[PDB]
Amino acid sequence: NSIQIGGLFPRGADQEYSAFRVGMVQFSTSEFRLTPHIDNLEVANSFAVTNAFCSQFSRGVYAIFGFYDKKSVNTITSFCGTLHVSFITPSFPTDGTHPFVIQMRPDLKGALLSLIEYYQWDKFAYLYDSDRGLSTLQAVLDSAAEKKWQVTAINVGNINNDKKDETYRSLFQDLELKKERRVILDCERDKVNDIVDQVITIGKHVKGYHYIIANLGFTDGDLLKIQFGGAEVSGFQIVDYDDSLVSKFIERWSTLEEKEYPGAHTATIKYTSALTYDAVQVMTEAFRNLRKQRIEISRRGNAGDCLANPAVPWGQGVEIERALKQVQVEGLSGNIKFDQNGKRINYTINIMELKTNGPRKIGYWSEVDKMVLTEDDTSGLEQKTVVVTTILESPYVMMKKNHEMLEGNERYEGYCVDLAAEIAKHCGFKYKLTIVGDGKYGARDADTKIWNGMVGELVYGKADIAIAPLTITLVREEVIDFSKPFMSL
Amino acid sequence: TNAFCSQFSRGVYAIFGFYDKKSVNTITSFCGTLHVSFITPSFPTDGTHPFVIQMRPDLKGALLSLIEYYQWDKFAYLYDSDRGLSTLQAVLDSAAEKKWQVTAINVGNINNDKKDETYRSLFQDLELKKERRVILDCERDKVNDIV
Amino acid sequence: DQVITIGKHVKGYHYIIANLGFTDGDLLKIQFGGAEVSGFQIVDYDDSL
Ligand SMILES: O=c1[nH]c2cc(C(F)(F)F)c(N3CCOCC3)cc2n(CP(=O)(O)O)c1=O
Repeated sequence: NSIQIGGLFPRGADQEYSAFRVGMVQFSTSEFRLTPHIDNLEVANSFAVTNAFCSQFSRGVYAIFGFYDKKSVNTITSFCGTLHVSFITPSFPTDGTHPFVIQMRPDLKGALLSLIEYYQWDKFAYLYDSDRGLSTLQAVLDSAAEKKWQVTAINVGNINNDKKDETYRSLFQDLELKKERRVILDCERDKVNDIVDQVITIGKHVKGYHYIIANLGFTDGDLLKIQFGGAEVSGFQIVDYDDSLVSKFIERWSTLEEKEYPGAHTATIKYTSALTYDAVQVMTEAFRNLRKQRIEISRRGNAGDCLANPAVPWGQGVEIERALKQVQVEGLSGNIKFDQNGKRINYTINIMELKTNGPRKIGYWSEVDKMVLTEDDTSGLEQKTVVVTTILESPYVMMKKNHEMLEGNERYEGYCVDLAAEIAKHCGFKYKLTIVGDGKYGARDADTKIWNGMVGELVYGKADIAIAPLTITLVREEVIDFSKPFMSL
Repeated sequence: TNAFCSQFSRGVYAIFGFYDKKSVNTITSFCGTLHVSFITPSFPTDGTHPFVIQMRPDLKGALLSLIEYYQWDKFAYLYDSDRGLSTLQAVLDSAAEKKWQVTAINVGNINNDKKDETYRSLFQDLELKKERRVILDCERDKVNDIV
Repeated sequence: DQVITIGKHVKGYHYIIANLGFTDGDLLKIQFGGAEVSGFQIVDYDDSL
C-alpha cells in the first residue's frame, strides 16, 4: 500500500521543497509510495506548528518531515515524544536526547573546535546569530576556558533591515580598536552574505584578516566577492561535489526548469536541500525495511485528537522510530547512519578553504578520527634553501660544546657562523652549513686540473656560497667570484 | 498546550501561571494569537510579546551596574539555561564594549550523580586564571548546590 | 569596481579622478574603506542657478 507522511515546510523553502519532490520521484518504487500531505507555515510560530502538527496527526500519517526554529523546536520535540510520531528534519540538531526526532543535520561543534586549534587561534571574535539554539556559542565558551581562548561574542542577529549598514560598519570599528583580525561567522547564508558585503565595503577583506564561516554550506554564499582581496576565509562542506553520487545528482538537478522546480536550474545545491533529498532516501529505505521484516502496521480508524485527555501512545510508533534509525544509506551528505537518539554518527565534514582559484578542500573532520588533513600540502612551494660551505678553523667555524646533542646549524659556532647569519639576514635566504669534505681551501692539480676544497665545491656544483677564511687569489677568481674582503690580513 | 486549551475551552478571562525556557514560546504564541492574556511571575521574555503581563521586573541592568560598581574586569559567569540566555548575552555584549574578560560556564547540564566530580572540574578551569570573582546566574536550588 | 574587489580602497591609497565629473560615478562604493579619493567638479550643486 502507499504510506501517508507529512511535511512542515517554511514559507520560503522553495529549493528545499523542490529537492523534496526530486527525491520523491527518484526513490519511489512500485511496492510502496510515500504519498505526502504538505503544509506550508512559518516555523517561528508555535501556534502554527501546533495547529499544523494536529492536522497531520488527525489525517493519519506515519512520520512527519519538517523544519523547526528556536521557537518551535520544543513544540516539535514534545509532541513527537508524547504522541510517538517520528519527526525527520534538516534543521539544527537539538541540544538533548529527544526521542522520536531523527536529525539529518550532522553537527559542527566538534569540527569548528578542531579548526580553531588547527589555525592555533587564541584571540578571536565570534559573531553569532541566535537563529538555531545558541549551542555553538556555548560550546566555544565552554572550551575557551581550557584552551586559553579570548573570545569576543557579538550578537549580530537582532539587526533590522533599515539600520543594517549602520550597525555593521559601527560593529567592525569596535573590533578594529581591539585589533581583531580573526572572526567566526556563526550565521546562515542570508546573514553571512550581509556581513561579507560589509567587510568588503569597509575594507576588511584584505590580508591580515581570517574568517571562518561556521555553516555546513561554505560554497553556498557568494564567495567570489571576497575571493580576491587577501583575506583567508575557511569553512565546512557536507556536500562534496567531487563524488560520483553528487555529480550524478547535479546532472539531473541542473537540467530542471525553474517553473516546476524553483531554485533548481544550477550546479550547487544548498545543504538544507541536500538533506531534504537525503531524508526521502532515509524514510523510503526505512519503510522498505518495515514491510520487509513483516512488521505490518495500520494507523487507526480515527487517530483521535492530538490534545486528547489522556493522550495515548500507539505501539506501532516505536517500531517506525527504530526502523528510521537503522538506516545505513549513502546520500548527498555522505554516510547516513544515526545513533539511538536520532543524531548522525560516522559522518564526514570537508574542511574547505577559499583560494583565488576557488574553494579548496584542505582536509576533513570525522567524529572518530579528528580533523584529518588531506594530500594537497605537498604542492605549496618552499623557500629554496642555500647550501653554504665552511671549514674547521678556530675561531672562524668551530664545533660547539656538545656536537651530537645539537642538530643542524646549531652544531657550529665561530666568526664565520655569525657572519653567515648576517649575510642571510640582509640578502634574505635560509642556509644550511656544510663542512667541506676534503677539509681544504681549494687548489688545482697540475695533472687533473681539478679544484679541491671549498673552491671545487663551487666550481663543480656542490655548493652555492663559501663563507670562510678563503684568500682572494688570482688563480681562484678566474674560476669563482669573491666579494670585497671582509677581513684584511 | 493541553492545559492552556482546557482553560480556553472553559472560557477564562485571563491566565495566571508560570513558564520555562521550553514553554515560553508556547505561551507567548497562543496568548498572542487567541488573546488570552498571561500574567506571570516567570522570567521576562526576550522580546516584545503581546498579551503577556510580566510580574518579574528585570535584572540585566541592575547586574551590569553592580559589576561596574565593584570595578570588575575579569570574572567568571556561571549560568544555568532555564531563564533563557538573555543575561549571558547582556554581559557578553557589555564585555566587548567595556573590555571585560568573562569566563562563561554552563553549570546547568550537570546531573546529581556527577556533581562532586564535574564541580571539581569546574573550579579547576577557574584556577587556570585564579578566578576570584564569580557571578552565579542560577536559581535558588542550583545556587545552593554551588554554595 | 576592481580596486574594491582586490582590496585597494583601504587606507594608504590615494586616488585622483581626472574628470570634471567627480560626483557622477558611484562614489558610495569607495566612500568607506579608508582610501582618499579626490576630484574636480564644474557643476556646483550649492549654487542658486
Ligand atoms: O685560502 C686560504 N685560506 C687560508 C686560511 C688560513 C687561516 F689562517 F686559517 F684562515 C690558513 N691557515 C694558516 C695558519 O694555519 C692554519 C691554516 C690557510 C689558508 N690557506 C692555505 P695557505 O695560505 O697556502 O697556507 C688558503 O689557501
